[PDB]
Amino acid sequence: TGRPEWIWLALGTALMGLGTLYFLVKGMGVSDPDAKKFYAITTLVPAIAFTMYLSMLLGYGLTMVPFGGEQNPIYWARYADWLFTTPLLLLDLALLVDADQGTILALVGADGIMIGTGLVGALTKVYSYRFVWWAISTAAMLYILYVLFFGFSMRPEVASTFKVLRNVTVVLWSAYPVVWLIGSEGAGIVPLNIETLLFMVLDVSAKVGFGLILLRSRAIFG
Amino acid sequence: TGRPEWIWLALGTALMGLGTLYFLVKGMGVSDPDAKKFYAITTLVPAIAFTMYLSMLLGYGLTMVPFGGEQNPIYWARYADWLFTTPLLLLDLALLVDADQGTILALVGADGIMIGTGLVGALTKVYSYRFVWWAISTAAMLYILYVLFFGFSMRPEVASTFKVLRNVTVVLWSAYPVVWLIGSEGAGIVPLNIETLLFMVLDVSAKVGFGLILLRSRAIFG
Amino acid sequence: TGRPEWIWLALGTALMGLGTLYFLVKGMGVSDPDAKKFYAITTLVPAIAFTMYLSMLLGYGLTMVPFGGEQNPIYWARYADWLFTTPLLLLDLALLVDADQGTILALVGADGIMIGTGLVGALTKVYSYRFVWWAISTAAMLYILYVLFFGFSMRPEVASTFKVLRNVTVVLWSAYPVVWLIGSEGAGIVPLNIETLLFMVLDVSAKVGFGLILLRSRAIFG
Ligand SMILES: *C/C=C(C)/C=C/C=C(C)/C=C/C1=C(C)CCCC1(C)C
Ligand SMILES: *C/C=C(C)/C=C/C=C(C)/C=C/C1=C(C)CCCC1(C)C
Ligand SMILES: *C/C=C(C)/C=C/C=C(C)/C=C/C1=C(C)CCCC1(C)C
Repeated sequence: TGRPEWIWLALGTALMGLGTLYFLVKGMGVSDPDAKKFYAITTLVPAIAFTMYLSMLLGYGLTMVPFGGEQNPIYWARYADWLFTTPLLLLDLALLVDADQGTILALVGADGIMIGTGLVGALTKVYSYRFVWWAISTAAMLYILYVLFFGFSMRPEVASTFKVLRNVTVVLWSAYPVVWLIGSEGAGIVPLNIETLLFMVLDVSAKVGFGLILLRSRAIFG
Repeated sequence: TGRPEWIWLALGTALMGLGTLYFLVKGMGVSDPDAKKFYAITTLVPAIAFTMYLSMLLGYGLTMVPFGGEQNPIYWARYADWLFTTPLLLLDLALLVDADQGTILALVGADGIMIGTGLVGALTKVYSYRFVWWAISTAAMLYILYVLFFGFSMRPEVASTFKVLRNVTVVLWSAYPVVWLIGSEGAGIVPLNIETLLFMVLDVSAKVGFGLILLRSRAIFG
Repeated sequence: TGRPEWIWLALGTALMGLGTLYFLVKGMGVSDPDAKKFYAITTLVPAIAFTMYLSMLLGYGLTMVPFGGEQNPIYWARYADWLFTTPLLLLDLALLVDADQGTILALVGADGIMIGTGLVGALTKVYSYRFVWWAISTAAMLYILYVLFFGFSMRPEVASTFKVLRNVTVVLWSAYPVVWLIGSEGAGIVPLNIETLLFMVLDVSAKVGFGLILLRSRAIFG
């Protein structure tokens, strides 16, 4: 299409589609109820991302937001994705370590706040206020990372896989607020097409990369 | 009103209203926690459907979608209904057979995908792409039906009621993609008023019919 | 700002912000998984309310709804708040008394209905029909209050705290339909700025007041 970022939306669509079918095939067989849990969560994440990448690709998940006196192309479908996929990702971590329900409700709700205030910031028409919402969302993100490091003595295999995915998570998720801040939603330093490339690489790694690590682990079986 | 389909929206409103009050009365009494579960789920389904039928009846759940160069009347409130009532229906089936949580999360999330891509398809302004979303949604539907048949040795009474509702479910839910495809959201072969009649008959059967079968069964008690 | 109600939106923002940080600090320490549950729920409630008060304050959570041939300023962000915070409040009550899951699903779903039909009523452009949605929502509210009084012999300490919060809940929640009815969403008897003051006082009491009562109780510990 006439949108230079179309290629990264097409590649993301394809890669999420392929990871979904890979994980669906892979989880064929599985009878351990525990493993079943991780397969369901982990397959749903890129299936949802597939649909929202495709909706961006076809033009549906894009809207024009006037701010700084200009019509800014905002991809809102990313927040409908993340709204569901980022808690699912947290549930995978949480189940690995047998978290208490209170800690899981803390994580999912901080996550909701993170994404929803990101969305409000994305659609806010007063430029300066966009970054107030960014800050609040970032603070929710930092709470989540805090809990992942300080909020949890288990089978060695659980701990090891949990520690790797936790590290993957902090590194990748921490990049999203930066991208947003310097990209088209924020200061407009980085053009939309490079931004969309950046988010494609992060999303595939955080979903399909993460899930390959998890689902090859015997940490997921009782 | 000046909408010929108004009569089927009024009858659906009434029938869902009546089934809700019937099931509410009926579940009066119930102390078995298990039965309580099925009554809550099963009463909520047509109560939600009541509200969305009424919102269509009064004009609120209808929007104009330009496509094939025309203003197409799309009832979006059906997807707000289904978004909640179709997972609830799946939960009823799932609890009957004591499904593993992983299988329940698979079903609810495939269902979310089904309805949400149905909604995107319903509101898409590029005619051809409407049917890409239809296909993806249908494939989610076929996954759900697959799991209901191949994803689950229990008390004979559970199995029997489970098998009847499962059959009811596959037959009725399978008709929805057809109706959408030949009706006003899709190829426009069947006029909106007949379409609305068709969806009224399916919805009442899938909700109030289904629930009468379930809630008369002693399969719902421990 | 040029909106007279701005001061009560600023004070509500501040008070919800402060209660969130108070409860977050307070729950620092807590290891009892049960207590952890109540802290998560109870801290999330005013954190969510903080974000929606701030979105009203900045103008984002406000839209113009034409009815009775006039552009009525409707704060829709209250329903995005309540959609999540009112079930959370019910979950706090429900967990205190060890409710059956069927009763919890009844409460959360009646609550969803309550808020969602409130939202539909708030955005309905046919004046008379606004109050049909009000009535349906009120009837959901009365079901919830009914269940809180007649739907539940435990540790004396649980019962006592449960009875106080239950009383707090019925009194405060019952005022909301009245405010809506006489205020800008309804009959327009009470100006928007006084209405916004009223909702600020109720919300802070129902969230931050309620939570102070709960989280000082040893009813929350196993
Ligand atoms: C599947 C995609 C994932 C794991 C995406 C994660 C997204 C975030 C961690 C987003 C964070 C943001 C903030 C902390 C600040 C404001 C903007 C956001 C929403 C991009
Ligand atoms: C209470 C109403 C029920 C049980 C409705 C079920 C609706 C479906 C099974 C819808 C399926 C659709 C597709 C598979 C394709 C695209 C359009 C839909 C959403 C009508
Ligand atoms: C945190 C805020 C709380 C506890 C707010 C509760 C709101 C209600 C109980 C709202 C009830 C309403 C009706 C019963 C009728 C129509 C309008 C509503 C949504 C204001």
